Amino acid sequence: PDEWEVAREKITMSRELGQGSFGMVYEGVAKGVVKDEPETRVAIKTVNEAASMRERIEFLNEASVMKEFNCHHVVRLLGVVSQGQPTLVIMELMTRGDLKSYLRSLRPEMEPVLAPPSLSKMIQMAGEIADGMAYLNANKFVHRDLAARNCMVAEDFTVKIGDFGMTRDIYGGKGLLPVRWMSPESLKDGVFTTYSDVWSFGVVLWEIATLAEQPYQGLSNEQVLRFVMEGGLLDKPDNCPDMLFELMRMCWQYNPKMRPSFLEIISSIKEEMEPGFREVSFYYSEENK
Ligand SMILES: COc1cc2c(nc1OC)c(-c1cc3c(Cl)ccnc3[nH]1)cn2C
Repeated sequence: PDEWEVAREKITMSRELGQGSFGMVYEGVAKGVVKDEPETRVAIKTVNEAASMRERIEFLNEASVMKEFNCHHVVRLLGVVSQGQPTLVIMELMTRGDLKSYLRSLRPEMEPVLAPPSLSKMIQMAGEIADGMAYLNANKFVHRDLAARNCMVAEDFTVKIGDFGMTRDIYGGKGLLPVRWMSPESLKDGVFTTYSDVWSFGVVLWEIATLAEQPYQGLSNEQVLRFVMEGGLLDKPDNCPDMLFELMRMCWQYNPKMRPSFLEIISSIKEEMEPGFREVSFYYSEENK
């Protein structure tokens, strides 16, 4: 505890956003949580009164992890409020919701105001996710669960990595395993490396290219388990840019050592990102330069 903690009176909840894992996430304003900013619009993660514990510790610790992180492409944590009423945490507001939800919305099936992404807007999207992964791995971190559902999208369309439920250190489990996003080795030996995160990135890229469709439709997790351990692979989406699919296949090399690194992935596309990347991105930063 200590330090990150901030006054409960400095956080006022405006309206509700949506039910979250632990509790209904809200949107509000925080007093003095950002330099040069009197007030800041934020997202309030709360927990239900139900789990008076045996989880409230789990909650605050997932946020404790975020403390270590500080990147443009990784949702920023702007304070926690442990000791007190509803144990909550406040962080950088991502008005547009998770990438999976945002992508689902672009599909015509649910008629609009935004057209599907463009091969360009997809690279920018891939590259942003990758920068954040590149940074996470750089600080000796593994996500273990990288998927569209755990990426947030900001009003200005910036995509960042905003969920660290399974994110542990390179060094029970109430809930299903992200079978469909898991590498072969992860599925086989319970192994998790930066390399597996990459394998998952690939799946994320597939999600983008199919607008967050279900990976391996028809197959059950078990079947996926098998299928993938035998070298199985998802097909090339309909109308997928040759470029994008190539990047997928690269992330799915069976051999964990043959797959590219996040830094490597960024470099293969840096020439196609949007100008402003060169500044804000961790990649071109001096903390890796
Ligand atoms: C109704 O469903 C939802 C709609 C949402 C959000 N969440 C929902 O469900 C949880 C968020 C959102 C969640 C969140 C978090 Cl956890 C941390 C930081 N920023 C965040 N923004 C924005 N919209 C529009």
